[PDB]
Amino acid sequence: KDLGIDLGTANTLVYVKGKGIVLREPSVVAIQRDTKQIVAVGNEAKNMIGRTPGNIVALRPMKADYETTATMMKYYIRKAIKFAGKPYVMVCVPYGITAVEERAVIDATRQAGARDAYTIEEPFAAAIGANLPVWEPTGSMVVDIGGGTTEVAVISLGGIVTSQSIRIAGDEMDEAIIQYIRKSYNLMIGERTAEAIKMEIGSAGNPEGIGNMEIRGRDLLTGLPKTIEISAEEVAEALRDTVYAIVESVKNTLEKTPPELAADIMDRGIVLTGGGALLRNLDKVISQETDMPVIVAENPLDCVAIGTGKALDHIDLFK
Ligand SMILES: Nc1ncnc2c1ncn2[C@@H]1O[C@H](COP(=O)(O)OP(=O)(O)OP(=O)(O)O)[C@@H](O)[C@H]1O
Repeated sequence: KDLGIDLGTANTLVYVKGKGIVLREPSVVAIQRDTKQIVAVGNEAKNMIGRTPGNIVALRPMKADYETTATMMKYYIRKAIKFAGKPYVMVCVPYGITAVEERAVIDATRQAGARDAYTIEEPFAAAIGANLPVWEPTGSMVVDIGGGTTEVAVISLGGIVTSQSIRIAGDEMDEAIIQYIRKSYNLMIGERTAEAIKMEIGSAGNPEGIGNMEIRGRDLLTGLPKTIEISAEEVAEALRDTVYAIVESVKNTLEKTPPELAADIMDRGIVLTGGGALLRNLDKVISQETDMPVIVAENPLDCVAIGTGKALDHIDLFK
């Protein structure tokens, strides 16, 4: 029974042909500090972390190493198959991926127990998962904003016409908030607080009425913890350059798009997928700066994984 696997920078999802998303686990491993060997993956790692056995540290590999990939894929595949035979595995990969890296991904999935492994670029999977008409001779456009990358693509006739990837996404919005608070308040906050600010009062623009938030961090003069209040308006300033860079990759992908496909997209709209697509008003801001309709996909966190699974029905194209 064939599997689609989305090993995301923070979240891993496994799709099983005929069952849907059957596995939702963090992209994390636990490694024994001294032996440097992986001893748990995903939920087994997170729970081992909560048992606290010492001599063990958690890592986020997808934030790269062939054996880590193989070990993680072996866990997720074995965990997902609740067994009819060695599976055929569709592996979602970032659009940037090079040939040597793509073959390293296939070989490690084979090592993990796949009969054979195929890859699908993330924007293509997201477009399939967002129900864009990717097989028709008309233009479609998806912007997938994850934790590590923003991937923009124009799809037509079952393939990517043009596509761009930038390393400016969810994690970079967090960093922009950290850096803004550092410069403005001489206060250093951690990544957990930055993430919460982004989710609770973050916006791409027009932050009126979103509200304010009390946050805590380290005063950089005294080194002592300090509490301040930050506003939606400030957070939107903090995120301005990140948002501008996403807008610019959408524009730059359009400028590389043939004219008729560009016309189809202006008519049907751009679809935003991924967790970063939930930044408040990002759809409106991309719409305003490009003069195009922009909508956030239904089920934006699962589009990629569902698209990876639906690609199993078209295994011939990826073989
Ligand atoms: N409400 C929200 N507002 C803004 N960002 C959010 C929200 N919810 C989640 N995110 C962001 O979504 C990102 C993770 O999204 P997603 O699960 O699609 O990524 P991923 O698949 O793990 O990563 P990648 O696609 O880069 O491999 C994180 O940066 C997270 O902060």
